[PDB]
Amino acid sequence: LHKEPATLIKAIDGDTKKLMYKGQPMTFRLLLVDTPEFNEKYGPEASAFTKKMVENAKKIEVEFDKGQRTDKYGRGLAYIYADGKMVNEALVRQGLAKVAYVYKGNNTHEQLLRKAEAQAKKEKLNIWS
Ligand SMILES: Cc1cn([C@H]2C[C@H](OP(=O)(O)O)[C@@H](COP(=O)(O)O)O2)c(=O)[nH]c1=O
Ligand SMILES: [Ca+2]
Repeated sequence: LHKEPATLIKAIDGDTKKLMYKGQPMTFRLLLVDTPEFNEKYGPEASAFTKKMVENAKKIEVEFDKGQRTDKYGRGLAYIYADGKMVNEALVRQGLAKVAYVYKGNNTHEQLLRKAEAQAKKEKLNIWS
């Protein structure tokens, strides 16, 4: 896989944001995770964690996987990096997302993310508390 440039347009919630990619505005949905909706427990915390991570970053990058690049709602499906740290992994490691929506052939980082989830769970963090 490879990282490609993007810039933040606006934070939306724990697992979606609006980025400019190849010069076009798109909503991206993070691969292999599920944050709580804003109206659910830990939803505001997840939203704030993602927002801080992407707004504070000097460099946002998108990494598509091997399969589908857009979902049925037209959202980009990617791993999103902030100054080289993966947002997807960071949410999982903090107990603010569950590993989820693991579809065959867009699951390159599945094992990395499940390792993070195990650690968050051992620590009883947030969703696992
Ligand atoms: C993360 C992801 C979600 N989706 C679709 C599955 C779910 O369909 P349904 O809307 O029919 O439930 C939805 C969940 O996204 P959200 O968690 O953002 O709601 O997005 C994909 O198709 N591919 C993906 O990789
Ligand atoms: Ca969600």
